[PDB]
Amino acid sequence: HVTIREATEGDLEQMVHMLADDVLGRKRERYEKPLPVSYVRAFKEIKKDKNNELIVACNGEEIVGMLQVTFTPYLTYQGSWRATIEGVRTHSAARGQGIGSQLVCWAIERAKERGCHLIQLTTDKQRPDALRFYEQLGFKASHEGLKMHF
Amino acid sequence: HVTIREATEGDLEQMVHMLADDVLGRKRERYEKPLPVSYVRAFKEIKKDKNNELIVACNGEEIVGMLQVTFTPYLTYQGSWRATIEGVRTHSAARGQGIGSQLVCWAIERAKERGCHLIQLTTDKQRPDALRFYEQLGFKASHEGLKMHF
Repeated sequence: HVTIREATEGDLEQMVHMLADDVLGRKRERYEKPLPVSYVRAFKEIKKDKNNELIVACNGEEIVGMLQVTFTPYLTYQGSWRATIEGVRTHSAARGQGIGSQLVCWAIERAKERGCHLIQLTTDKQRPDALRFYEQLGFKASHEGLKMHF
Repeated sequence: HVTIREATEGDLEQMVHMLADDVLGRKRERYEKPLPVSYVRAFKEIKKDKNNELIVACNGEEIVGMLQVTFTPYLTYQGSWRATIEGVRTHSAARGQGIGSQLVCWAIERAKERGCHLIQLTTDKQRPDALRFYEQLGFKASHEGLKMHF
């Protein structure tokens, strides 16, 4: 049983820790106290944009899941807005408890509320169970997720 | 010989026609005169948002290529901004002239200018030559592109 809501500054420390604890994020993130200002600057930018949100699943004050969702207009699909979900993470000590599913389902309803006609995301091919998780929700792996790091 | 620039309202008609002529897009679009209101509304919302850009490749006033690119802040990658390219299209009568490559390279430089640390996009697996096209530009098919249409 979890409470799902938009994140606030008070959740930042736990969110960064979750990101750094990820099998893949561990190689890209930097968790430390005090928190790196780069995360703070990003949080502020996200906060001021109403169409860019950080969502957390909570067990009281304990953050057990997170994701970012962005609502954007496009000309395609007859000018349809799309919701893109990014970095869905579940607490490493809470796997298999349906937290990820609740968080994504919540985000999907949020997207419908915003008038989006489709929801999308890219999942790393190195995560064996991710594809299955999303297909179970009704997502289709119709596209190749291409990335280029500078 | 094409010039690249941000699209304006006057390019909308040709942009929608290009989308409606796409091998896959034809099924989801509706090109008509006057254009369905949703396209016009979408273009205005995009044009207004400085972090959401519609780019066109031009041969005079004639649109021969197009793409949309969005610059977004994320918590991941230590608060890194990312550029997401969506819907790179080239005129059917201007294929194999390096227009797509020019558009994408233009977007890549734009992302760097914006302070993005990564550029990404999803291409339909039904476009057999799209994967090679992007891999040759430096993109890696590291993720599965998942979609859900409502």
